[PDB]
Amino acid sequence: MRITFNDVKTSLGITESYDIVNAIRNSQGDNFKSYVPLATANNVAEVGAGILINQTVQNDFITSLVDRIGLVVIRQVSLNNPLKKFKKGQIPLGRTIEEIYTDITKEKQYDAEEAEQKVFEREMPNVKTLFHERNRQGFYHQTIQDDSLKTAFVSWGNFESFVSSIINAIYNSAEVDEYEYMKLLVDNYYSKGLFTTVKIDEPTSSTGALTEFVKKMRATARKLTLPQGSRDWNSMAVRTRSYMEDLHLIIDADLEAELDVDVLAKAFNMNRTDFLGNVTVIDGFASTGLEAVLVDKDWFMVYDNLHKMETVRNPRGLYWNYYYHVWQTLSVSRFANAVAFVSGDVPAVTQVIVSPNIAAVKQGGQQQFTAYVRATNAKDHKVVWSVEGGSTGTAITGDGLLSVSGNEDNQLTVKATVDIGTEDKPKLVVGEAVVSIRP
Amino acid sequence: YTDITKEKQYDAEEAEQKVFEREMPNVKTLFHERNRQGFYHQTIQDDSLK
Amino acid sequence: DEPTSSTGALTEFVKKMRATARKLTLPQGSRDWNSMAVRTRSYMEDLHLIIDADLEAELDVDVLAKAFNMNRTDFLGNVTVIDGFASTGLEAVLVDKDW
Amino acid sequence: MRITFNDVKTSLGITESYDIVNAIRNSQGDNFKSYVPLATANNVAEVGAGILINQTVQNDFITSLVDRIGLVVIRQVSLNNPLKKFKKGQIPLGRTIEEI
Repeated sequence: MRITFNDVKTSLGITESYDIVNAIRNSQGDNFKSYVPLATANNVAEVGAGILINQTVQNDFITSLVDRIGLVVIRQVSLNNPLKKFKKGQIPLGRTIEEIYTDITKEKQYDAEEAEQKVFEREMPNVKTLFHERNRQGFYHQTIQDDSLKTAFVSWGNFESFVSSIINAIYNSAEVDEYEYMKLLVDNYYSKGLFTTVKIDEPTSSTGALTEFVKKMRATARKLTLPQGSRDWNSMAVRTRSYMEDLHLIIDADLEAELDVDVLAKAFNMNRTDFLGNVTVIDGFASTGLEAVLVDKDWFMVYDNLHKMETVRNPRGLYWNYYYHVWQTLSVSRFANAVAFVSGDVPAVTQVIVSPNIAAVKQGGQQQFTAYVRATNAKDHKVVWSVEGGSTGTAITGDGLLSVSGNEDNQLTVKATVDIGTEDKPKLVVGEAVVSIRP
Repeated sequence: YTDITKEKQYDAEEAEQKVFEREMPNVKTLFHERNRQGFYHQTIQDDSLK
Repeated sequence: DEPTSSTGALTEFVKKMRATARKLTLPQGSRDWNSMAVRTRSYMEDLHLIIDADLEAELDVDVLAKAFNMNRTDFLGNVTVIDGFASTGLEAVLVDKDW
Repeated sequence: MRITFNDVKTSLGITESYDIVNAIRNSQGDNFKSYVPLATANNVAEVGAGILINQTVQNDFITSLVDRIGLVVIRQVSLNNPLKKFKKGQIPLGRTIEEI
């Protein structure tokens, strides 16, 4: 079989901003006057950018002879992912990971007249759980047809180098895809509205506020590690604590350069104006608003289940097949602190969290729910509660107390909604919880 | 130059009839050619320069 | 905007060059800086920057003789000084040694 | 200055006689019977007499690599005139010979 091409131009997919040969020819004392004395300028400009598809060229002196190629160079590259340090061990058996967290309780006023009748009363501890599963199962497939590949080389060294490059491409692809999956984790988390958003663009004073972003980042990092804890920085609304040595700040190259040229080059004793967490620089995020993300070491929940490679030879077709199987689980923990720095515009409310998300009540019982809205601004918004159970008799008050009718058997859905849009154009942010009924 | 490839998803049922299926690797090439040929010329009249 | 219009523009150009060099030298690689659209990465030792003389003379006087810890606001790669290019808008070119 | 050629066919200056490929295909027990079992007969028939004009060819497996040439042979010949014993000597001076 012969594969041949005809009528191929040197300027195949080139869009010209301007014609350099015409500019040189038509220059009159312009910046192109330096190239006027050059004699073989058109020939250099015609083929100086390289050729995509080559064709046989006859020799200049003798038209019968053809021109040969005198050099062959093989280009090699090796890639790694910089986020591999956030991975955990392996899971050889099982599929699901369970994570449990016990929160804090409230203080009760001291009383003896009341205590004399409720000694054996019980108070349910507050505890939440979430689950992680294996979700990545892929393989990389390539083929090597060495007998058909022999004709493209005249040197065994070049042939072997090309085969080795083909082999290395598989591992390069695996590393690149792993990095992209890890970045997709953060982008998905931001897209689902589970971060706490801090604006780093609006300043508090028009007096040369070129340090507003670094001041905000420093303050946020400082208040992330207050000893008494807080429940404003995690998507499960649990009072937790962070440590300074376990905080990782993933930022952008342009942000790093901006900080370095703006504050570090002009600050005396720059230790008072640097970042606080462990800094890792990447090539930006996918979402519009993200500029930097500050997370905890326990935020990542990435494990690898399988890594293997297997080959098979086709003797009728005279070739080799390589398969590289990778199985992994990629997830994040909602119990860990995570904040995202935004330099654009954001909605008034990002999410609403109902603290009891799973409940089981009897036909005459009651359940109390609490709601936490994540408002970017300082404006306070009210929640409204509803129940989509269906039976008549079950009702929820405005505070968040749900009572269940004595005759009812179906799964109840408790919703708390907040309105942030205008009239006739409503926009709603909803938190939800599920209630089962004991018989 | 040899580039990177794409990833497929695991499917044991579909793997029954394409164990010997082929997948072409991705490579690219370019070519460079001779393009500059010039000369410089100078004359000297030693007898008349004396 | 313009390398020599003002010191703010010069500092913005410095920031842009430093960010571009950092993006070029990243372990995961990229396919946004080569004309064949292939995943590849460069090295800081192999990166070369070509600058005119006026830009250097403005930089070292304006943003280097008044800056404490001046290594945080200087160029990153290897710097070569020439008399300038012929294109209308071309100011600086950052290339790899194998270019 | 780059001399190139386009759309050159392997059958350039060939005045074919009877289309051997069609003869083999329509061979109903004639002398061309022994060529029926041959599998890659068309591939050798199309280029078995050489090619006058060489054009770049991409290999079948990877369509980006180019097929090279692996052998160069230079032909030489020495010719002489057989009627050299019939020549006389040399005439360094003069122009004319007289015979009586």
